[PDB]
Amino acid sequence: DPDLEIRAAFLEKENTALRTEVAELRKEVGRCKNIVS
Amino acid sequence: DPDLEIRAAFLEKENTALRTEVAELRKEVGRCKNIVS
Repeated sequence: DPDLEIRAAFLEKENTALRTEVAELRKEVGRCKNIVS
Repeated sequence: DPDLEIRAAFLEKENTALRTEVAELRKEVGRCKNIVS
């Protein structure tokens, strides 16, 4: 019964945070991929 | 009106998929961080 209205909202905030973390990590790997070639 | 039951579920699948992408990305960075030191 954990209020979907909330649950979903929570998931949204998590997801956006995640998509972000992935952004920064890709950037990081880009720099690494560059260092290598 | 986009059925929260659904929307939440969808977000969960997305979220897990993301957590995963982040996993692999971390691993990739570790390999890089190692190559550097």
